[PDB]
Amino acid sequence: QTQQLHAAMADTFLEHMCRLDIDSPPITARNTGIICTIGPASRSVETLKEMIKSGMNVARLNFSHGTHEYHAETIKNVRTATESFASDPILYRPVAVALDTKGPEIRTGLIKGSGTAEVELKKGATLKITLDNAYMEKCDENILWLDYKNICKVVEVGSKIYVDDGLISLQVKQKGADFLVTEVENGGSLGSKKGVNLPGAAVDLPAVSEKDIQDLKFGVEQDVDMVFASFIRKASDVHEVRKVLGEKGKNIKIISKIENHEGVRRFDEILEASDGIMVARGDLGIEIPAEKVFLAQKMMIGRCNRAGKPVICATQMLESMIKKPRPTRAEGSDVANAVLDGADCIMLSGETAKGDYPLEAVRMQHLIAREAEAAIYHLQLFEELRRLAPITSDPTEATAVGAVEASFKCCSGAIIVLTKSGRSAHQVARYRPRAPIIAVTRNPQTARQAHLYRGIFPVLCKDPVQEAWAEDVDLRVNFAMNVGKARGFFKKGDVVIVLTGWRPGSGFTNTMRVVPVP
Amino acid sequence: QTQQLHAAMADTFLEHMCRLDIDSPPITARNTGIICTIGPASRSVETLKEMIKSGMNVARLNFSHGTHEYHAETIKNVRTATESFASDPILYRPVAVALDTKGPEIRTGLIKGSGTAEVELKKGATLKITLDNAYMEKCDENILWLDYKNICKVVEVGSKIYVDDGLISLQVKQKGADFLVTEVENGGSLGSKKGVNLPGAAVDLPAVSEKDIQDLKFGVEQDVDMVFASFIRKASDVHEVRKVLGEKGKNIKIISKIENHEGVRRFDEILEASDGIMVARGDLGIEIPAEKVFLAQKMMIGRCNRAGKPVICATQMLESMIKKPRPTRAEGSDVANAVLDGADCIMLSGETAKGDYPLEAVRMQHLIAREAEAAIYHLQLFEELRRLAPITSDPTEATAVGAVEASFKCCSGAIIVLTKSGRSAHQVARYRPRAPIIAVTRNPQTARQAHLYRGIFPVLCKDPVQEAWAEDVDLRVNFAMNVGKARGFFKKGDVVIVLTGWRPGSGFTNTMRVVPVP
Amino acid sequence: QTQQLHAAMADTFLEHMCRLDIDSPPITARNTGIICTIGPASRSVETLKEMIKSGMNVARLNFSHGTHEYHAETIKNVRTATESFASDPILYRPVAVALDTKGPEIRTGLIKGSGTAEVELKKGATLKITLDNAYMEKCDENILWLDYKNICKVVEVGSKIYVDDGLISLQVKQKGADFLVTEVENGGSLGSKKGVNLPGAAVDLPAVSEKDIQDLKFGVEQDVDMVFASFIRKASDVHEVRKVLGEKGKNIKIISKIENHEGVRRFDEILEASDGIMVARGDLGIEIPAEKVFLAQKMMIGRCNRAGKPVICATQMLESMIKKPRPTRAEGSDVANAVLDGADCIMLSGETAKGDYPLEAVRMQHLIAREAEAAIYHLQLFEELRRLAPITSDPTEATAVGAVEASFKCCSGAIIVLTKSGRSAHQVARYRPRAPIIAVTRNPQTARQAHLYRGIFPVLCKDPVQEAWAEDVDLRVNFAMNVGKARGFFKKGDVVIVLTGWRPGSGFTNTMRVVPVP
Repeated sequence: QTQQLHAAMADTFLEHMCRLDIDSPPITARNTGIICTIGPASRSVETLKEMIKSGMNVARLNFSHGTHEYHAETIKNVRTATESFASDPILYRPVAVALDTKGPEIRTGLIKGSGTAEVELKKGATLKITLDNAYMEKCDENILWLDYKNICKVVEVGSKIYVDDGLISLQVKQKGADFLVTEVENGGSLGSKKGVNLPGAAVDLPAVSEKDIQDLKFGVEQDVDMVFASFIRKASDVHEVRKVLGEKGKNIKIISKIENHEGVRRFDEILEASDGIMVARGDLGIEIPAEKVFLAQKMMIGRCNRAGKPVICATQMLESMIKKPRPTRAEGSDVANAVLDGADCIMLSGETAKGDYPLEAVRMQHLIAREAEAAIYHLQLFEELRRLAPITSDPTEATAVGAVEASFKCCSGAIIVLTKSGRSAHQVARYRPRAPIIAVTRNPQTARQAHLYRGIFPVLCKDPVQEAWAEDVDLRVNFAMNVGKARGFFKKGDVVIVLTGWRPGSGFTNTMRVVPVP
Repeated sequence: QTQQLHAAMADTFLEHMCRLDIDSPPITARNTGIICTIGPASRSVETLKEMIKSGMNVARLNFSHGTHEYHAETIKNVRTATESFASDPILYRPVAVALDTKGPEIRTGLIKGSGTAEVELKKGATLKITLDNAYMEKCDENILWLDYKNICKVVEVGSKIYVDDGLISLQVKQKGADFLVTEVENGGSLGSKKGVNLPGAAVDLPAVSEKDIQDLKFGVEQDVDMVFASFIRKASDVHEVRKVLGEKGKNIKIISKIENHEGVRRFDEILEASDGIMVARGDLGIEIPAEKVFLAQKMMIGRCNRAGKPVICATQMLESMIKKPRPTRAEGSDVANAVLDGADCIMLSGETAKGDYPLEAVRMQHLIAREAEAAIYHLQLFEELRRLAPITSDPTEATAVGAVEASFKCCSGAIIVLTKSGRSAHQVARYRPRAPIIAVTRNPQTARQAHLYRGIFPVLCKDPVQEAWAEDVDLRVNFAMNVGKARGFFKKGDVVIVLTGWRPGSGFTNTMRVVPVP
Repeated sequence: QTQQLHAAMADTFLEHMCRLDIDSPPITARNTGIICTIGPASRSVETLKEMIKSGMNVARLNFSHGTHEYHAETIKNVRTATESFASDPILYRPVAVALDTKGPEIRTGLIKGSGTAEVELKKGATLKITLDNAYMEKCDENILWLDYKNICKVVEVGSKIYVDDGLISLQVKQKGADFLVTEVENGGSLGSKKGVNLPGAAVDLPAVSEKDIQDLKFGVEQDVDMVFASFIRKASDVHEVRKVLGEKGKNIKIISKIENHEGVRRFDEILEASDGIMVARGDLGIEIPAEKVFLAQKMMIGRCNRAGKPVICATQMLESMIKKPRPTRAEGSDVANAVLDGADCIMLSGETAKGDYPLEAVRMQHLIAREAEAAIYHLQLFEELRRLAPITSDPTEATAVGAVEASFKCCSGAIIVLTKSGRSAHQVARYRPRAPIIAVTRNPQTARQAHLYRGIFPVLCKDPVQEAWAEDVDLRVNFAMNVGKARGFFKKGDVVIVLTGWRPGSGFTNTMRVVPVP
């Protein structure tokens, strides 16, 4: 068989594993979204044109570096590249723009005047941390200054302090008002203005820094689709971002980045306040012991799936491809297991931003995701998702499961959904069908934001709005039939599911039709 | 909560049993069809009017006794009573007519001329079986004659023979040409030309006798709805009954009655040729050990649910109500458990034909069915039915499940199906929703025939066909809405599932809708 | 194949039903205990000998009628009949003695003076309840007297009153101090000294009546094994029964008869307090709608399986066998379904007390049980029961689950349990093994009380205790081996599970051995 359908028919997960077949080829549609961060290696319009072809869905801009002019040109370049396919709206793939904030961080000062001076400190020694702004310009192996003036209020005696992405470890021996007496646990080459992390601490830094405010305005005026909000650690953080975007940015999706102990603890309140989640494994593994990261990933993916909210797996997924044309076996495993856990989207950061093989990384991401989507045990997944979802009076929700159930029964080529806000497509995607979801919309912003959801293959309709409702439906349905055929998702004669509303939107989606492809 | 909905959500069959609540009231909608046998007690037109008001769906006419004219007035009486209610199509309830044949039967010879004298037979004594036709009128307690010519070819030395519905047990000790020396294992009262039974033997009697031919032909010309074919043991037997019915009996449904060891062993091929099955417990209990009957009963119901074909639980259901005005506790258990096994229909042989209490027998039958229907573990039943059924390319099959799933999701008040031949409704029923299936049809036989399937509430539309397709759909859907409200299945504001086609044809049901009741 | 091993390997319950084979003979052992009501038809020793041969395990005594000398003679005969097999302790079947109390009851007064006097009663006519003792002997069609003087305190406006085993229905219109104005809802033949039932009411009669206290004391000195305590509606009732039995009868097991709405509604607290349960279907069907009994039955059986406490299914099991030598189809299904539900014990009330065919009923009870035991879906039953039972620290409990698991793995001939108190064998029995549990005990009361449990085939070891520990273990083990071989449970070479202690006398049945039959 194809697309692992022999494995799909097992009544046991162990047997499902036993039946996984390398000679069973997947179908051509790929459900998992691919976020690519844009930088010096992939900024040009020529490269981005080829990057959309290779399967990029969302462009990510990391605002830890680069000016507004630099980023605005990148967005102009993404748009030029994206709209270069617009000529044929049949083959047009919408591309989302994501703004990823710097967020609140903690830095150190310069060492003995200069900012490139390094001072080694031995393992087991003693070290003083100060808030005294006089040591801003000259740090030492005895005295270190940081720019976070509430450090003593949140950190007890016996607590650890990670310096320079977890290179140096430091136990606190004495508290006080404006100083900490510390003992070195790890040690190494200590440089100037390095990052500081406080594991297991309830850091009281503001949700959005001074720079964030500026960047969030910049995003609103640049018409971005989503904000990846750094260092989120409570519900009030998300609401702070919500309030700062205000009225003009109300339709922009907020994705909360969980990158610390507290974020994980208060996950349930963060998720209900957010539009979606990002498992920021890079910073997470600095904050919590690295060996616990997968536990957090599986928990966060589990709940986002249960809540029907988008989740993104991020960082180091194809890390070696920065320098080399092919990934390690660990990396291949990682991408496949993110998909198998239930990640809506997977990310590349540096692999495409700075690295030597940005295109090959996107291509590899595409190949694996595809293989992993067939390898999913849909039998267990659907039963579990449909029983953990409450009985509701919502007709759109009842129509949604009906479509997915039908989808499985007839091994459908696609689930076609007419939607303007995206909700109708999101409600299907929540139940995780094998069949791709071709989501037809006239709203450009909706089309771009749909990429956050697995299975949703968004298409933008250009055709003018017609007077008779039945004809406006058929126009959009037939357009979707023309997409599937062109992209080889299905051919004439194949069976598809079609979801429509009874009156012109939005939230009237109450009709499922099982139709052959014209 | 109502209709055992607290038990319905248990993740385990045991917990489902623990949650069964006598204080949880069922819905008014009853799903399991009731077949009544019409005889001396229920022949009256006054009686049939109130029996329709109780919950009779199928009228059984036993052609083991009574001439053609005797049963001819019966059909006319049922049709008179039914059409009395036809004054209001909203309240009108279709009543089907069945025909139970006599089939092949082995009888003994007369004793001492007149069949009134009694003969005694002792246990441990010997008795010879002879084929010589000179012993017809002279059957002793030392010699016995029976009209079955091939009794020596099928009976090995050591087999059992039963006389008069299992009263006298006989074990063979000698093989011969015309003689068989046989020892008595039970013995007792011995009447004239009594019923003979051959347990565990492939009896090669003709599938139908010339008496059965005239009954079947009489059925065709009286426009009956179904036939209960007696004594079926192989697939060819079912083909034989179909031959008699012919082209003019193409629509009449054949129900094969299983009542011997061979029929059970070769059940698969029988069900294949049959339109339905009847678990003939009365005659079966005589053939096979009576403690093994529940096994065959459950085996057959299981296989009929898996194949999606109607099955009837039969005989001695409410045995005590033949004299008493209330059933025993074992009888209540029996009705409930047959419904719990998955029987589409349950029936009363004698309770409605001869008994002192025929009217209330249906009421008790109707009261238990509703309660047992609620107590079904739908979560297990549905997931098992939908995975034993394969992946289909047929759009209507995919529509059926989606509707059933949607039905569960919004706890639908009903599944309305616009059907012509009934096939659309039949496809919903085989997935056993809890929500009643309202089948809207203009075909009067489709209406009557639909009572064979669980949960189908047939309604006959007397309105003329509208010039436009969409208008005729609405008229028929709105008709179902009026029916369900009047019968108290649901009210204004409730949510229902609607199944219609795309064009004024027949088979192609593809559109599922989730609509509120106007 | 044998004992539905083909069905037992089904990965689904629907397929398990489809695989039930009538040609698959059951194992020689029977696991369901059988209680028989000894009375006029079975009072004689010669009849009681053959009842133990047919397979009766417990002797019920109904103290609703008869005197102490009548019942002491009945126990005397039962005990001497049991001892007619005591000479060979390989074939010796322990037989338990059971006392079923009358309980508290509400009775009407004498009509028109005489005992047998008839008064007809119109539907809709008016009737008056009174507690005035002057009316005691002149109950008319206008005036009716009851001996329950707290009647008005437990009945509100609109409550029902049933008279004479639910023959007469009355609705309360006017309340008062000691009078109730009732409207007749049903009616018929009204006479003197007739039982009254209170549906949906908290009846505040004493837990044990003045007669019952003496009956229980009688039981203690007569040395009974159990008590079927009538009309238990709360936990406080079970304590009252325990209080009457006191120290001299602290070992006598209390089986609580649930027979009204309140008993069902407060079942949890009753089960906790009680040792066992009896689904008293007769009185339940009068108190609650007859169609609702199966709901209560399955509820209670499930809860008793979840709690691991004995449960008994009662009344009208084989009701037609009082006058006939064979059971009806509805009855054969009742027994089977009771076993499949998970009932520990089944009983016969009147079928063995007043009927003409008592032995045949017991043999039928025995035949249906063994068949229905093989048709259990053990894969589901074992994996639900083990999941619903909480994690323990008790080794005696942990060894049983493992021993049951071992039994399913090696398809064990039996599980042999050496137990002083019976507790060990009880702990095995709750996980419903397919293999017969041979409980070897030197304690005669342990031997008798063991019958309340499914699977446990008890054997009373009469050999003297040997000085060394190792000698004594094998002596009891080999004794059970001889029992199994002789009764035909297994042959030499077959695999058995053995459950014993390790240390001589530090308690704990903690050792599981897998051994061949020598």
